Amino acid sequence: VNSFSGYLKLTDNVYIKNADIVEEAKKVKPTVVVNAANVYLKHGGGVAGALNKATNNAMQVESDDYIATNGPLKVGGSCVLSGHNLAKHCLHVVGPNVNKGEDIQLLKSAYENFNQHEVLLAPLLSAGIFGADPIHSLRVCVDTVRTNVYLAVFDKNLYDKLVSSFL
Ligand SMILES: O=C(O)[C@]1(F)CN(c2ncnc3[nH]c4cc(F)ccc4c23)C[C@H]1C1CC1
Repeated sequence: VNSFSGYLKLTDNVYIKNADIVEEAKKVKPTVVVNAANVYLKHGGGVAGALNKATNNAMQVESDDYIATNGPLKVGGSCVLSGHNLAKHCLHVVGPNVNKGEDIQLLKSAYENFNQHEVLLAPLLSAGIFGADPIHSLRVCVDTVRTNVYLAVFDKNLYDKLVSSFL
């Protein structure tokens, strides 16, 4: 039993809710919140900009030190950093950005990072400003992630399309 509330169950291990991931994280304080990161951990907009703003820019300060030490992530890769006031940990995962011409097949590799964590609160990778089809992203999620994932979808219209079209 866990503290996630109001989710629709899609499969044995995947759950979905129309929610603001920032508000959901502040209420649940999950062990892991997933950020929709880029390789530079520059959290300017989308999910990343919202999560960072909610940390009063502490996420960005920590991220800049991480990059200065380690260099950029790989597309499809991840790193674990602090969850600040939102979660114990933040798993920064880089899905391909279609608006940068990155290979959509890397979306599966991105979701494989979730399997290193028993339970996660997450957005749909590569959705939103990353330019992928969220229906495709949900399919890859369900077919790749084996651990327990609670997906927060900000847009109510999109949440209903995702549910209604789910096979
Ligand atoms: O970055 C994008 O465009 C997204 F679509 C946004 N979306 C979200 N998902 C769940 N909660 C969200 N709260 C927010 C608050 C904001 F001010 C802006 C975006 C969100 C948001 C996932 C993200 C996709 C991986 C690309």
